[PDB]
Amino acid sequence: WGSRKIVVVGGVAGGASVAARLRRLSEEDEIIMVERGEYISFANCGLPYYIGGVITERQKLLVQTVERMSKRFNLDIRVLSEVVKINKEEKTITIKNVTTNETYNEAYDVLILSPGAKPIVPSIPGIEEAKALFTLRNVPDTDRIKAYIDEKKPRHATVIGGGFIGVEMVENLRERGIEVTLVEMANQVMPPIDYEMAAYVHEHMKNHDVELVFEDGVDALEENGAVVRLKSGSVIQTDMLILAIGVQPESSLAKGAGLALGVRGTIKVNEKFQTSDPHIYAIGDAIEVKDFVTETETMIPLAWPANRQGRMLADIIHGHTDSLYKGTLGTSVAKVFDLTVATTGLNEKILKRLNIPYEVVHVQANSHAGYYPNATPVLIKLIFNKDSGKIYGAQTLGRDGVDKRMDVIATAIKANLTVLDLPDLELSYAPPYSSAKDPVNMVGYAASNIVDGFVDTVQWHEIDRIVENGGYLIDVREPNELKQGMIKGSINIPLDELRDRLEEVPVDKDIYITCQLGMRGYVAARMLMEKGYKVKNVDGGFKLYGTVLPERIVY
Amino acid sequence: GSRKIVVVGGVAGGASVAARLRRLSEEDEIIMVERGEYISFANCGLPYYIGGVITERQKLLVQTVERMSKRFNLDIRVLSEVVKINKEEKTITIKNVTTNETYNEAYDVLILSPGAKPIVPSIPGIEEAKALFTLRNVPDTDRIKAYIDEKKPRHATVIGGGFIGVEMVENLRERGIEVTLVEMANQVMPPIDYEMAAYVHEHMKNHDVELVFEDGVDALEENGAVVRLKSGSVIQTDMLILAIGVQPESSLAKGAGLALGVRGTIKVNEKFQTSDPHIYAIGDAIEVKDFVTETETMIPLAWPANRQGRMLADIIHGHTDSLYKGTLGTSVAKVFDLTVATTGLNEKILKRLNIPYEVVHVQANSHAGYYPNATPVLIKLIFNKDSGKIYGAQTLGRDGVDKRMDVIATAIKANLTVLDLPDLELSYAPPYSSAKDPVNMVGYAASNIVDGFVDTVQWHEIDRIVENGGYLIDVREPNELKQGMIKGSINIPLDELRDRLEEVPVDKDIYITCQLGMRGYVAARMLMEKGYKVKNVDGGFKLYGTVLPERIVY
Ligand SMILES: Cc1cc2nc3c(=O)[nH]c(=O)nc-3n(C[C@H](O)[C@H](O)[C@H](O)COP(=O)(O)OP(=O)(O)OC[C@H]3O[C@@H](n4cnc5c(N)ncnc54)[C@H](O)[C@@H]3O)c2cc1C
Ligand SMILES: Cc1cc2nc3c(=O)[nH]c(=O)nc-3n(C[C@H](O)[C@H](O)[C@H](O)COP(=O)(O)OP(=O)(O)OC[C@H]3O[C@@H](n4cnc5c(N)ncnc54)[C@H](O)[C@@H]3O)c2cc1C
Ligand SMILES: CC(C)(COP(=O)(O)OP(=O)(O)OC[C@H]1O[C@@H](n2cnc3c(N)ncnc32)[C@H](O)[C@@H]1OP(=O)(O)O)[C@@H](O)C(=O)NCCC(=O)NCCS
Ligand SMILES: CC(C)(COP(=O)(O)OP(=O)(O)OC[C@H]1O[C@@H](n2cnc3c(N)ncnc32)[C@H](O)[C@@H]1OP(=O)(O)O)[C@@H](O)C(=O)NCCC(=O)NCCS
Ligand SMILES: Nc1ncnc2c1ncn2[C@@H]1O[C@H](COP(=O)(O)OP(=O)(O)O)[C@@H](O)[C@H]1O
Repeated sequence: WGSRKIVVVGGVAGGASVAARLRRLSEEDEIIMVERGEYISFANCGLPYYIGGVITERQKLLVQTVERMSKRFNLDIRVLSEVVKINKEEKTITIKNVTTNETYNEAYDVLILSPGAKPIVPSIPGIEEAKALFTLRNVPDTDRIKAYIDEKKPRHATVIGGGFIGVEMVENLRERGIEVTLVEMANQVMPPIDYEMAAYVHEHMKNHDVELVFEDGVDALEENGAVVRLKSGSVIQTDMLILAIGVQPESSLAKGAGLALGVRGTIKVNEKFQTSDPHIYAIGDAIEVKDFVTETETMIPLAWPANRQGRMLADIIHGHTDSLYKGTLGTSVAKVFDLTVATTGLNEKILKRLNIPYEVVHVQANSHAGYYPNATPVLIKLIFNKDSGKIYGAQTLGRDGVDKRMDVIATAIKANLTVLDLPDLELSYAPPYSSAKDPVNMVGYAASNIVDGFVDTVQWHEIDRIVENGGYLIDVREPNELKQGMIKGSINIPLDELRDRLEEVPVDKDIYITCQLGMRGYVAARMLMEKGYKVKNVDGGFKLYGTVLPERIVY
Repeated sequence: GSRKIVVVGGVAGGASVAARLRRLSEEDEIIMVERGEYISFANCGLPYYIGGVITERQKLLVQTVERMSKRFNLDIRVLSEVVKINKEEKTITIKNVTTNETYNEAYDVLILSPGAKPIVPSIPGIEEAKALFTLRNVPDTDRIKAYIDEKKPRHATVIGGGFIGVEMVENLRERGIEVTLVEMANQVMPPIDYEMAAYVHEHMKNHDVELVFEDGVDALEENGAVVRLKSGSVIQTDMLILAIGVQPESSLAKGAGLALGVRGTIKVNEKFQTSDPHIYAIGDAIEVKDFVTETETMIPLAWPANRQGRMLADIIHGHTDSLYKGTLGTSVAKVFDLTVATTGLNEKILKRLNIPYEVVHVQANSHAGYYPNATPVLIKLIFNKDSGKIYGAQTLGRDGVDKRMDVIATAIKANLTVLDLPDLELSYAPPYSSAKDPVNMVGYAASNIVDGFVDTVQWHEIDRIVENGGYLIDVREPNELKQGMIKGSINIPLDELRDRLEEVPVDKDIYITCQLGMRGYVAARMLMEKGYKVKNVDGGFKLYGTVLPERIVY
């Protein structure tokens, strides 16, 4: 191969990963990495934890130092340097040294854009006057927020936006002993998960004394940001504000060079990360990707994709194209106090938006064998095609073993496995780690029973209307479990008595079954179907129902 | 229509097949026959009950006879031993364990899940060894715990260092009992390789276990209290645990003239049918094909037994038959503060089969190192250099090990290659992983070998190479030289190496080591691009020093 001059814009997830592999592929290339901030390869993801005091050493946030990385990979690394213009027909970029104010042109053979995404700053009246309002992207942002806490001693904080980052900021502020109110315009935290799953998360957040405000936004900031006026008319008195309402692609360099843009102003790229200009590539948060599951054009700002893209791009530049980017699955995970919450693929809200017919199952299973100490429930929601078994997505929550289960399912999806394959994943079993049938196997069996037609089901959001319309709902729990509550219109026939009490089951009504988790309701469903009854099981049983619709519980 | 299905064995395979059969058909008469007092007990929990970790004896009983028989309308017969299959009459002979009285029971379909039994060696004086125990069932467990309570043993000898022997070592140790493990092989845990075992040994020694390798018991003297070893060494002991493996419980099948397989297993086809069309068999008792090479073997594990039972129920009364694609052999054990996991084949088996392979050892953190309490996860991946076919993997460390093994075991069953592992999009936030997971990382390392970006040598090769003209460069920072080096090493720190190229001889084969292998790989890339013939020492000094600590040079 012939040596070229390769210029990388942005020195973090995408830029650093491509630069390092590029060097490993060639000792002769000139490789220049231009970064407007002071630091390269900092741990963006660690920022909230440094604020919370969980990460105690600021220096641990520096994954690579400029000195170390330039020497190791013979990189010309230029921090405090802003690319202000791309000149594509000239094949140069214009760079401003932020320290010295000198500007100059840098010629390139290949230009790689990884400039990321910037926080969305809303036009709220009084936002300019808001003294203690912060966004979180970089190290200076982090220093500033931490300095304010340490020096001004806020007693209450308001977080605007309940995405994965707003939520992590909620936790870390609580960790500092700051009282927290979270304001969300949606009816749930964490857009990636569905409403009934968020119901569990809300419970855990409120149990750690977080005030949750839903279906409300900031209408105005008054008193220099000390008074937050909500759209509804309610008021929050606060000592500081964290804005976490999402991100927008840093595509202004592309727009300025007349490069094609994708959805939501992302930089548009082809299969090889090439922009509309043959010599300019782009990766990371700023680019348009296809989602793995539907191959729909989207924007998914995550670290694994940025790193994977940068890594693959280096190979592609060197003509190693046997493997091209397959799209982004959207596997994500967050710590929420004592809970782990994970997601992959698509949720119900997106699939409805795309007019894609699906089914769901919710299966709660222990992190490991119940007979071994400290087992804890893991809840898996699996979304799939009733006909093909194609997995559209999954969501998981629980105190332990959640990341493991998400990773296996995410692995299965990318390997083009269907729900019918999940029960056949031979996973690691010993008492401290799993059960002879893992939670993943278990959710696979439940989904397979729907695919195979062994069970017909209704959802938590369907059951009440079904009962109003004349559905006969049999609760198969033991009588003592009913003290936890019940679904309105339930008639109690304990599962273990059911086979003896069939005469009590009407053959002139459509039968619906619930238990606590769905498992015993399924067994009852199987029995009744084999006896020639038309029957459906309430997916997730009462435990799920009561979490998402607590106000409808009958005692 | 209706069938009479008789299930022999009421635990993992037997209870699994029985419950699904009922869910499929309300019409069938299902009889489950078990020689012991309990069904569905937690066999796997037994060592932790002995260790006082599982405090409730009652937790060891997963479902009672009465509750399960009611729930699934099962005729469940405990303390009933099937003594004979009468395959011409389609009957079995059952003996009441309490009274020795027998009766016959006809079947339409017969399902054998009788499990496996401990291997008892012929040791002189074993019949006099009052404190010698094997571990299989609840009564065994009660006897062991009773012995400990009544005699307060100061010291215990575990014979056999497999997954079960090691668990017993742990649980006895944590009771304050001194433990000596006696092993015929040069390592504990046959499923893992020697250099990976080195990590387990060190950890066990750190928990004050005495490890005895390449040895065996020649004699038990003074009623088992004196252990005479083949080496000449003598162990004084207060109790012995024999854990030298299990053999299939295939006597019923053998007695009925059914085909047998390797190690006396019950031979079955892809649908678990024996050589008799109305007799099926699942669990530890059966021959399976290993998933990776489709070689006939025996892998006595609970996931397979549970899976086989559900599948067999479907074959009989479910929809489209799924066929068993064999056992991968995914396993995991707790070893004090360590998790040790394996899947597929190890080097010892691959070498025995003369299958060409490469290996990589990649140590990476359980999660991002900038977040608190990250701990190393060592992954060994074994693969084909040409195809990238995964032959097997082993992993160990304090946390995040079960997760990495499960991902890899998923990939293998999904027929992914090492080249696909880097593209697995896993869950990343600081507490859970890194932007490139350990699994991605081991994938990248293996892919570089497959694609020819690096050539490597092993811990067991480097000394000989150095003896025979190899030029070995240690590219660690000088500070990292604290625990020593490989003999003949010349230190040129990676970050200085590009500037000190003149110091690298151009007419010699160059070998590179770092601490974990990553920086040696970077050095190797650099030198290859500069025209040198170079190989990286896989696993670096940390692996080498762990497996060959007596060869470490200061
Ligand atoms: C608080 C926080 C927590 C997060 N947590 C997680 C998590 O747990 N898991 C996860 O997967 N993802 C997480 N992310 C997202 C993750 O950080 C991003 O997906 C990833 O960093 C994107 O990589 P990138 O290279 O596109 O952009 P970045 O990493 O943002 O790097 C882009 C760089 O380019 C520079 N730049 C931009 N324009 C110019 C210019 N004109 N000239 C010079 N330089 C320029 C910027 O200064 C920036 O440093 C988190 C993000 C934040 C903000
Ligand atoms: C101490 C211990 C720990 C273990 N830990 C693990 C672990 O952590 N992970 C793992 O994957 N595996 C583990 N195993 C192995 C696991 O228990 C087996 O793989 C699994 O139980 C096999 O299921 P099976 O149905 O074939 O046999 P079993 O579960 O053993 O059931 C066989 C039953 O059949 C009965 N039987 C036999 N013959 C007759 C007859 N003629 N008439 C009536 N009944 C009969 C036996 O009494 C026995 O109860 C462990 C085993 C032991 C002993
Ligand atoms: C660290 C960073 C610069 C990447 O640089 P890198 O040199 O690729 O470092 P990595 O640790 O990713 O190294 C992986 C390489 O080492 C190899 N490797 C790792 N361990 C190995 C071992 N034990 N033996 C041999 N090779 C090993 C891999 O095969 C891979 O090589 P390849 O890419 O040539 O195939 C970049 O990921 C970064 O800046 N990260 C922090 C920023 C970020 O991700 N932010 C988002 C929010 S957290
Ligand atoms: C437990 C045992 C009796 C099997 O009985 P089982 O009724 O199959 O119990 P499981 O929990 O395995 O099965 C759960 C069933 O409910 C379904 N299910 C579970 N949760 C559900 C939910 N929330 N909603 C709907 N269905 C659910 C599963 O799909 C499965 O049904 P299917 O097989 O018809 O698809 C048996 O495996 C056993 O004896 N185990 C312990 C012994 C052992 O494994 N020993 C080895 C050493 S530990
Ligand atoms: N005579 C013997 N003395 C000591 N150890 C032995 C002897 N025979 C076999 N072993 C060892 O016992 C271990 C048994 O491992 P494994 O097959 O897992 O048994 P189990 O399933 O009972 O744990 C192996 O490591 C094997 O090398």
